[PDB]
Amino acid sequence: MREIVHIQAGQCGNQIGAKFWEVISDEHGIDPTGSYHGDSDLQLERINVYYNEAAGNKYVPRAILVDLEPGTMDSVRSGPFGQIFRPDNFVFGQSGAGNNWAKGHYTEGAELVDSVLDVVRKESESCDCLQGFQLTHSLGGGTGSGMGTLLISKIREEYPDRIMNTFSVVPSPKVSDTVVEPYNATLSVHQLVENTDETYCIDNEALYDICFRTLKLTTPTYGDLNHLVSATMSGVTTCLRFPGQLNADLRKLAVNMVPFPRLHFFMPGFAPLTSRGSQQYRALTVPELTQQMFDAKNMMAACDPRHGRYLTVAAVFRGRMSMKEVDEQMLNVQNKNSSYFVEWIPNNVKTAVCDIPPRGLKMSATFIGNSTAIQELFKRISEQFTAMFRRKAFLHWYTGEGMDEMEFTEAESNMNDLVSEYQQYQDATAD
Amino acid sequence: MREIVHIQAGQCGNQIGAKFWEVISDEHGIDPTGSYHGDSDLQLERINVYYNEAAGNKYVPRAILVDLEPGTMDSVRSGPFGQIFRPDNFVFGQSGAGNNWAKGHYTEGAELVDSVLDVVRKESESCDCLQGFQLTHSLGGGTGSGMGTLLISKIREEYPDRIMNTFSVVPSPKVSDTVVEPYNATLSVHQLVENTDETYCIDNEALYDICFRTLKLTTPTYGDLNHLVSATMSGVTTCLRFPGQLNADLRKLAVNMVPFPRLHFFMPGFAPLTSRGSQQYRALTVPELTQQMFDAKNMMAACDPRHGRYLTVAAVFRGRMSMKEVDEQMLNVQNKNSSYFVEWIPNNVKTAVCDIPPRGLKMSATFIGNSTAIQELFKRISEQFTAMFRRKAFLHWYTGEGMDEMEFTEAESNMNDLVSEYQQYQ
Amino acid sequence: MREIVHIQAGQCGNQIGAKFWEVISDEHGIDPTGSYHGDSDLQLERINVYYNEAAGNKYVPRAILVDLEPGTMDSVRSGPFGQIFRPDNFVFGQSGAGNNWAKGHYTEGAELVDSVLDVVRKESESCDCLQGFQLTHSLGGGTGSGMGTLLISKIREEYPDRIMNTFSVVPSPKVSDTVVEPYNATLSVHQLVENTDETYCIDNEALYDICFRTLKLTTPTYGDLNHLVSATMSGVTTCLRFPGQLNADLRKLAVNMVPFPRLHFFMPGFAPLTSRGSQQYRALTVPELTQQMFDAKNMMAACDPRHGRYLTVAAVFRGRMSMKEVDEQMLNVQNKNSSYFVEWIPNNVKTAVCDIPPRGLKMSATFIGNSTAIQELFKRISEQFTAMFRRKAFLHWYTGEGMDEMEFTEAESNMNDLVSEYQQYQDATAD
Amino acid sequence: MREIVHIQAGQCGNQIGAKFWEVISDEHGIDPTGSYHGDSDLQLERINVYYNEAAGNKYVPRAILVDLEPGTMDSVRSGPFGQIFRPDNFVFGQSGAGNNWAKGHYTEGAELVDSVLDVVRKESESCDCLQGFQLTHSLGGGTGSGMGTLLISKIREEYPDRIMNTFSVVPSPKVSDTVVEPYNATLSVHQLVENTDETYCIDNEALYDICFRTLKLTTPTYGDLNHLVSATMSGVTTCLRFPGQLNADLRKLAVNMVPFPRLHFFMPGFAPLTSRGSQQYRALTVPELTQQMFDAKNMMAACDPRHGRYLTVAAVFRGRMSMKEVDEQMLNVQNKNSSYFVEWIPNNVKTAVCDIPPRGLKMSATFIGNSTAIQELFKRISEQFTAMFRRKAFLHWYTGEGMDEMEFTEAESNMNDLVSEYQQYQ
Ligand SMILES: Nc1nc2c(ncn2[C@@H]2O[C@H](COP(=O)(O)OP(=O)(O)O)[C@@H](O)[C@H]2O)c(=O)[nH]1
Ligand SMILES: Nc1nc2c(ncn2[C@@H]2O[C@H](COP(=O)(O)OP(=O)(O)O)[C@@H](O)[C@H]2O)c(=O)[nH]1
Ligand SMILES: Nc1nc2c(ncn2[C@@H]2O[C@H](COP(=O)(O)OP(=O)(O)O)[C@@H](O)[C@H]2O)c(=O)[nH]1
Ligand SMILES: Nc1nc2c(ncn2[C@@H]2O[C@H](COP(=O)(O)OP(=O)(O)O)[C@@H](O)[C@H]2O)c(=O)[nH]1
Repeated sequence: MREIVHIQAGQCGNQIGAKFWEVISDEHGIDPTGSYHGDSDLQLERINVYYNEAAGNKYVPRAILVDLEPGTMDSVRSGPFGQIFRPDNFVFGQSGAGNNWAKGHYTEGAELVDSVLDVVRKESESCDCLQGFQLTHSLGGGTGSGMGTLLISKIREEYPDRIMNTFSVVPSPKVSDTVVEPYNATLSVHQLVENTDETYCIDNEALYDICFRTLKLTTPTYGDLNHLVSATMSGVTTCLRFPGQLNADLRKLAVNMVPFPRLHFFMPGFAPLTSRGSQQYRALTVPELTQQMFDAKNMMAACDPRHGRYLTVAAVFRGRMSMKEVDEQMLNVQNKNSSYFVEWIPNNVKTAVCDIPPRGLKMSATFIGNSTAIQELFKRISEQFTAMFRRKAFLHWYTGEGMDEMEFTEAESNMNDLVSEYQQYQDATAD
Repeated sequence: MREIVHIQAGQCGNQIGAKFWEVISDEHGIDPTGSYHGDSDLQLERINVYYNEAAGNKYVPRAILVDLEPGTMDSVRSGPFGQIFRPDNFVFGQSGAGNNWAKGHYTEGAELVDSVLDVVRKESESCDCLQGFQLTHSLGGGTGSGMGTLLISKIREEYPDRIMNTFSVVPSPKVSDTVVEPYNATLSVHQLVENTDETYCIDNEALYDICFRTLKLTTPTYGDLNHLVSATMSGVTTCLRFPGQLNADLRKLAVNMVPFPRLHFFMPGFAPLTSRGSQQYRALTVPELTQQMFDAKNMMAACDPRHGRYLTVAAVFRGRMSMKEVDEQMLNVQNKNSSYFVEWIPNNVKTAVCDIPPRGLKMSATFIGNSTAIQELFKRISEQFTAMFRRKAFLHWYTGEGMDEMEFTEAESNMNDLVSEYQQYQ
Repeated sequence: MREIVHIQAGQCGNQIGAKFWEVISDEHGIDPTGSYHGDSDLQLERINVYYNEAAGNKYVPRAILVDLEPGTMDSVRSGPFGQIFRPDNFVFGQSGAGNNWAKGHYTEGAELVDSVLDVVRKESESCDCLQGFQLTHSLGGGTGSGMGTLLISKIREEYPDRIMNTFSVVPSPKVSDTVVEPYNATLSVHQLVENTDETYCIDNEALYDICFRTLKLTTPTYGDLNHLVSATMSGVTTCLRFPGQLNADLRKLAVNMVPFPRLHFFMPGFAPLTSRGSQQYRALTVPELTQQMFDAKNMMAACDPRHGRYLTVAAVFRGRMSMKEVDEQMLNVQNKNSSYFVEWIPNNVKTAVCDIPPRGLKMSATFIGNSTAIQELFKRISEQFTAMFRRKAFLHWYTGEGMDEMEFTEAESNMNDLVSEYQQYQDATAD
Repeated sequence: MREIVHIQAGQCGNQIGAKFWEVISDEHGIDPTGSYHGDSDLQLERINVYYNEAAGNKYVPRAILVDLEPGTMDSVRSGPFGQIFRPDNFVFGQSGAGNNWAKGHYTEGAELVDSVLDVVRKESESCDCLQGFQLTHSLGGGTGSGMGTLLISKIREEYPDRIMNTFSVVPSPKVSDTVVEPYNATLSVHQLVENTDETYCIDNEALYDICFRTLKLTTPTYGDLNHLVSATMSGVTTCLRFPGQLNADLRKLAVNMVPFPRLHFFMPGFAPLTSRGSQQYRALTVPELTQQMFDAKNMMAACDPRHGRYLTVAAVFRGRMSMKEVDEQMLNVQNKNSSYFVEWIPNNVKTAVCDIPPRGLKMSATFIGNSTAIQELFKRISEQFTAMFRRKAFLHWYTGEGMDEMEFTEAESNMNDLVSEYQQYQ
């Protein structure tokens, strides 16, 4: 019924989406060949949310892979679960963006966007009732940032009422993996704040902090980070696929989480997360899930939520639970820690409970927080962008692709307006 | 997907290119006869980046050999891996350069550049998507400097949007191997600063220092210096050939590394480098690679980076690693040694991680630093150029080949303007 | 219901706490793997006093281990019962205090106290009804003294009405194991007298005297001393865990034992204690327990109670007993030896009787005496501190950590005030 | 957790350090090749205190060798356990010290200290938590005295809060091995009393007395004196490596032992020491260890402690023991011999008990005494220094290297002030 078109863009985003499809196919009992070998009847009851049936009991993921270089495409094709994707959906150029937003947004992505949109339209025509779109990409890259923003603009133009969800990997506060990361991030945010319904802020540095501090991993690979991001992704759209005591689709989350049209950048989280050894010392109760969810050191975005206030909070639980216990924990958190929630919104937390827990767990819960502490991320990116743009650092690389400097000025102005709005709404007396 | 055309010009350029192709053929399992005898599918998955497939299960390096004298080409053709190149790509004249930039750029190189460009265009037509070119040459000689700068100008005119990379051997601060090195070096920089995308500064003085202090080599010949240079060359383009956790090809490296169009002169480095005796006493960890990379005594350019400040830094790692450990080491380096980085650029270091280590190593990492300390090289070259030009020393050898004093004055002015810019951003 | 948070600090204190948890797990039938393999139903009826259940019938001790050096932590992890502790509760630095109170209290312990308090808050949130806290440490050391006093101050600030009990190892009268023991002891007492509800004075020298004189041990190890201290610890909180004819929790003992807010330093004791051979010559009757309890040579604090008067006395018995016999013995002791009890307090002895004796015994009894003879300990420590401070002996080691000399003066003044108070209340005519 | 960097400077320092590393490698089961062949998990549980793990199941001692002459280093490298050190840590010059403090401190040591400090910082960066440094050197020579004092000053400036321990061989009261021992000794104490945390006074005279009277050795070479010194060195830091009933690391030892910042010169001792013949006639009990420890004829410093009074006393025991027996013996010693302890410090002796005895022994104990009787050493050194300086004997050899008479006067004044303090507290 309610179907989601997943779009992969860039190395940082498509590389996640591969792990995401691994996890999703594991949840629904679909082996790396597309054949169904599950046990529970509920696995195929809502299988069409992500999977088209391919006339012979093979299920094909409704996914579209976009990049400007075929290397990541070959890597995805050769790896595990690379044989379930439809070969027609691997749309890729030959040049590559080179971490240049202007390039990937105006020349190479502009040449490839027509084929990408043809594939998107073909996937949307095959649907029963299109719920929305799902994009995975990074903000500080090339293909990812520019190509994803271009695709979001195009699709928002074509489908104005569908849901546009993006899981964006944001720049890290300490270590940057791209020398021009501020420009790409600022331009990508300027494009995102105008077209997306909700966007999730994944920060790699926070993911390494979680892997070392909580999971006690000494050698964490990108498999683990992509697995955490994919667990978040699966927890988001769980209510669309399995029944539960309280259902909450993407639109319900968007309504309950976005108070004003521009404040839609969320801090995702996940629980439970334990090391391999500490499993035998932790009982799994709803209070434990609640304690780990509302934890600053558990956020996947490198922004301390204790430095701001929560506008809205989504808490999607999974597994057999008591509604009284979940409601009790939410209310106790709101009452005991009232100094961290926005005053002019009563009942800040949205609650959803599903019946089917993730693979191997008795129960879990996905945290989605809309906190004003994301102004830290935005202000840091704005200050770095100003420091680099004042000297025109590497500005010629973007002006040589036909991009205007006034466009950079407008993007900086929009970023600062978003920062000022986030600051305006926190610490605003409800009187 | 992406393909590279390699052009090697000069005696030094041909030697470094022969060693480079030996190393590259070893990485992809291509024996000296062109046959493939590897053991991993990744070796053939992206082999077309450097190799054209001549039907018959044989691969031919997409390399073009340029020289004004046939001796170096004969030595290259007769040696090991000399039978792997295409015989049509040995484009050489008969006159010789004579370590004269004027000669090699206006008379002999001008007579040979038409055939060289014919070969270049033929090689370019056989690609699916041309990524860019690489020029291996030295700035001290006649064929290298003049011929390579002429070829760079011609190709930049023909291909204005492709990546132009050059691996230039720069004059040494202690002992020159050519009496007229300042003239050739200045006249070559006058073209390189205008036509190239990124230039890697390699100095034989720093290579001898590495081979002696670090590798503990009693008798290092050029077979080892060229091997170090080839290790750098292979580490630069490892993201175009093998998969990894975080990719960064030539275009993205040039984007992250060059803040302003004229400041594109880099200091390459490599780690790990250990002697055979000290090999059993050193644990190979990512912090060790990070410590050896950002080391002044490990730079392949004879310029102390501690006398300047880093604009941008590239750190391409190879082998199974953790993203978190690499990022933590980069952040520790940026924080603890913040006084050597320009304050107007946050997060100077841009990293990349490949999943395939070099042959025989568990892991390694190539350092590419764009430091303002490179202004010392240009200041020394400009001082020597002025000292020689104020007395017209060896000047008739260049004015008798078609040049004039106005061109030398313009080259000196461009060199000094580059110096002034590098000092301005420090 | 009533739960206790045990906190281990320092080598001298954590080293006890290991033996304490061995004994407690033996009493409740919990093997070194956390599994329950007891016999009596009463062992699990009040198991939550010390143990959190870990979702699978494994019980985890509600203990927190604190030190400034990981050596003792590794020793505890590797030894027996080291696998029942939760790995998240091993909070340790890297430097070490070096028997410097100023260091461990102001720099290293100050750096570690935030993590320690986070663990403490997490343990307190999981409780049903927090009764109080329990600290085991030494006064003449580094991590022990300074770190424990800092933790006591922090927790007293956060939880002002909970019970703060500390089992402190005090300096010995003859042999000192630390050259700077007077300074650490004086500063630790200055901090303790202001925040703790009751503190027990364990002296090693008295423990060797008991081991040689009474137990007839020729080669007593710290296993035996820690075992005696742990037997005392278990006898203190027995009424909170097993039923009895007279129940007396920690708060009842604190009320009946501390007449004035500053006089809360107790002299613990234990009975019966016999050698291996003399067991066949001693009948175990309540009069025998009473005779051994009120014995100066049986005190675990190296202070002769015959040199002072008893303000209050606690006598917690264990095992099947006649109430008439216990009351008769208490009354006979008060009447025949009236010259050793404070005149202005009638009925100096508090009586508590539990039904379950310790492991292997038919019955026992724990002595807790609040005698004015502890002024001997305090006056000796004050005189040694004065003798060392007059010459500024090793004072630079503490002033180099940012500590003020006026703070030493204040600590000495408070110590002397405590001595003067103890002397004021004894030999004070009740007329 | 805690880690130590060992620095050995001079011929005497290098010999003692080689023997020390032999003993330490024997304790942790590390064979001369670096491979681990122990039989107890406790050997590897805290092996990182002295050993860096070079990946490959090999351990490398965290030791730095310093000398101004390559002969001693060649002898160390060629001998047994010479292959266990890292080859990069042999930092040596070519000139030689010549038993001249001025030379080794201002010219040759000054030329070498930059490389030595580079190695020191490299070793320090590889630790989790640096506990402190140990310097093994002699006060009579040129490399030892001058180079070690220079290194101590440099490191104290770089690391102001780490534990600086030195194991100094002091001049003998009967026969000097260098004609200018007073000058070097005074100029070295002038730095040691200012920059170190604790200094252990070892005298070869007392070591010969021990080897003859106690061990009944007819022909004791330095292979035995260095073994005694190494036994002391290993007993000092045994609480950092093996668990025990009562721990006391370097920081707590320095806290308990040094009452005033300048009185940090200790008299090390060791027990049990028995000949092979008398071994079958002596029962090994804790009272026997206590009796042999507090014995004037057992002190490794040639100063009779019965002529002074003890400020503080450290007694680190090793092996399975009873806390009560050790405490009773300490109390008996303090009570029966109360006239040798300062009355203004109660409970002078601070003890520590480790659960692992030395190799081959059931139990042992290391004595560390801070006695005011050490003023005899400084009085003798000051008398000899004054007698030589009043006539400018051998003075030109030090003034021709950059020193002046003002510096000698200041060193003499500092020595005499230390003497005056030690007498003041007696
Ligand atoms: N979490 C995660 N982040 C990644 C991964 N690969 C790359 N990144 C991040 O993405 C950024 C690089 O952008 P990238 O997407 O590779 O450039 P693009 O391909 O041109 O869009 C860096 O900051 C990396 O930290 C991955 O597999 N997982
Ligand atoms: N790294 C390296 N440098 C070389 C080699 N051969 C020559 N050079 C350097 O290049 C300079 C000589 O220029 P060269 O290229 O031989 O003159 P050309 O033939 O006219 O280009 C000298 O300064 C040499 O130090 C080589 O094989 N490797
Ligand atoms: N009863 C007992 N006392 C101990 C034990 N270990 C150390 N002590 C005493 O504690 C004092 C040393 O203080 P310590 O706690 O080790 O120093 P810290 O670790 O810095 O706090 C000495 O007086 C010892 O007698 C033990 O296991 N049992
Ligand atoms: N214990 C010990 N003392 C030594 C050894 N070698 C030399 N000494 C003493 O050290 C003094 C010589 O100083 P030395 O260190 O050799 O001079 P340096 O090389 O300039 O530091 C003499 O008084 C010797 O008695 C040794 O192996 N062990």
